[PDB]
Amino acid sequence: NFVKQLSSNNRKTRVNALEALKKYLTAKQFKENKQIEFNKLWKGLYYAMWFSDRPRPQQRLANELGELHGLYFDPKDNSTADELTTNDKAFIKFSRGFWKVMCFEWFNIDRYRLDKYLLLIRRVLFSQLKYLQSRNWDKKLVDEYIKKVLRWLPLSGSPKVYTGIPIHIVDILLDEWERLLKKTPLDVIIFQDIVADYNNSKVLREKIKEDLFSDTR
RNA sequence: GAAAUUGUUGAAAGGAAGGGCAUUUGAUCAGACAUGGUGUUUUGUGCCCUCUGCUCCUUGUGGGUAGGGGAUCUCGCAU
Repeated sequence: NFVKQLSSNNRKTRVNALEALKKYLTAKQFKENKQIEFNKLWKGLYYAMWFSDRPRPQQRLANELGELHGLYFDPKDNSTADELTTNDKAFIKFSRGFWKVMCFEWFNIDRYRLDKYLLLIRRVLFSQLKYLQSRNWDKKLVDEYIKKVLRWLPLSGSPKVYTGIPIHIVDILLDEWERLLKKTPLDVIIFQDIVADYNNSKVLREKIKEDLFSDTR
């Protein structure tokens, strides 16, 4: 499968895998299928990133991995009041697979490789909320993304997902949102529900209360 | 080829010797092929300046290795 080359031990094969994936992913009609394939592809990309542990090259890989989201269904269509039919639903599957892979393989990350994955998730989050429609502003797209993201990372009611990822999201949300350059659907602040949801991780509640709600924005 | 034991040379000490605390005297043993470091001034070199090349991975804030031209040169070395 395609994941075999992405997880190969040879740099040439790994880079060729991403080069071919750049088109295999823009082959949307082929990729408009079950989410399991997207999950497997993101698992392979996880190993591909794991195989690089050099500061500058890992940033080079991370930026392209984040830009892969924009490459998926580039907003050249300019969907004037059109729903997620065959365009945004497929990208939602890729986003869900990314988060599933990241959550499942969180503890497997070693101490030194943790920064690589933090940078990768930061880049992916930057590409997200940048590509829903041509830009952030979209009612239905935001609602679907929120419902397909609120239930996985920031749920805070299921201990299956480690609270470290919510902590990083809290720490980077405002830092990355301002990178988009004044009004936005930022309904996204989820955090109030987490605070109101009693029995949730007290550490996460304290972190969101301190770092997030204390900002003037 | 060690003790118990025995004979010689030398030192010491003399109805006993043996051990502990502190020290003098006598004899005797160790006691750096350490010979540096710093900033300045001549001169010759290279991994130094410039031109022209080859070679390994992967790809990388690299490594290895050549042929022409000088003392802008203390970047290092030797004076």
